[PDB]
Amino acid sequence: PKPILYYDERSPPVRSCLMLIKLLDIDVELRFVNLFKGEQFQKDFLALNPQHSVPTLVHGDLVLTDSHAILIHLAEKFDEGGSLWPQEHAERMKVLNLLLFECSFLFRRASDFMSAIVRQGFANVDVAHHERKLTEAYIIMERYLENSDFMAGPQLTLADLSIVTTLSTVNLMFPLSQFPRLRRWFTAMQQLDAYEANCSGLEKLRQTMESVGSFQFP
Amino acid sequence: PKPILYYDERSPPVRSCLMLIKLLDIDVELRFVNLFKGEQFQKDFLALNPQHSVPTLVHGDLVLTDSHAILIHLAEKFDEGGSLWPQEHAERMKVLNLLLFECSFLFRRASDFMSAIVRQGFANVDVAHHERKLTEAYIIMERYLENSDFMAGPQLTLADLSIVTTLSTVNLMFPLSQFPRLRRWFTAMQQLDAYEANCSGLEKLRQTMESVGSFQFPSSSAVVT
Repeated sequence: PKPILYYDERSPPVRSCLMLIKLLDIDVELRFVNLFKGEQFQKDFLALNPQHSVPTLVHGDLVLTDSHAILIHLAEKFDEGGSLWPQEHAERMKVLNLLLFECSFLFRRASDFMSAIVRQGFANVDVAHHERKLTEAYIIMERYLENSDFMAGPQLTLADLSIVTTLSTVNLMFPLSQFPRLRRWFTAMQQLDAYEANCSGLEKLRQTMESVGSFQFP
Repeated sequence: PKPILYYDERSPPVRSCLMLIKLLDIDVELRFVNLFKGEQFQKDFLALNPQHSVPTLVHGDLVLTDSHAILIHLAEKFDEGGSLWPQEHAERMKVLNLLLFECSFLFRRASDFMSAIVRQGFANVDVAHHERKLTEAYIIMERYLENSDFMAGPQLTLADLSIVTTLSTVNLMFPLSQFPRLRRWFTAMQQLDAYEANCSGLEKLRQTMESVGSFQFPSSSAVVT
């Protein structure tokens, strides 16, 4: 059976998988789960994924509930011998390391910020606090780009697909003008054919956040 | 060359790597970084790992800055063909899925809770809020263990090593009375010879948190075997 992707394109990790699917021409069945209507708490989805999160991939009997596992799985199954998920161990571990940075550092802080807006309202969020936390992530990625054109080396990898969607989401609020390597990389990422898979969900998140948060991004 | 592990044993992710090293009898050079004294912000360590986090592994030219990558790299180099990081693709993806659960959900919430204690003092923390968010992680792990004997399947894997350390950390505060599968699984993990590598740093984290947070964990919560 072809893979089934439960998704809401406002989620940046969803968009990372949509970019990989477009990049590799994967035939996938999309199933929309509206996160802002709480559809991730519907009994059948909770039974499928008790973490009530998207993306969720069902591929045969395999149920994956984290975008980084989905990216790796789809690359191994549909891009064997490719460069997005390098076959050499040291290069593959460097891509793994940056995928985990995205999960544990960049996305955690992006989620902390966006969730604060939803819960407290934009007017009541400590914006300076989150600006510092996310600017630190900008600084780290700027250092990661010192020796290489991409996040994990000289070529595009799953690490770039995972990072770019969250960064574009944080970039809604905090510009990249003070980070030259990072701004050039982000501009280069926007030139990919596959980057088109990010545009629609980013704009939907922009307008959903502005309405729910009762504000407007700069 | 031999792997270098920058560590603070109070970190649950550090203890996860310490358990794998003991389970596999890997010779590693331990280099201590005191998280509570702020040695992770020293110039030399920041240059090596700008995320200023432990565990950090240096193995030859490879520098890993996340425990889950470290567990996978060590399993592939010292448990080739083993069952901790299984060779069959579907089983391996299941282990990876649970490692990312630990990173994105259990550890995220456990760190939110401990961080608040350190920053505000226990008496100013909204403990009920964190009790809810961590009980939800308990429920999810209980669900995983209803369908399988270990976290990712019928055998011990890297997912159990990653999860048990943060679980033991959360369980300093929140009891497991209502979670029989989690209790049975935790009890089994504590019988493992490798679990000795978790014991010491758990206790030191208990002592440090009580001091910095100006409180005491309820002694009745922690599961002891």
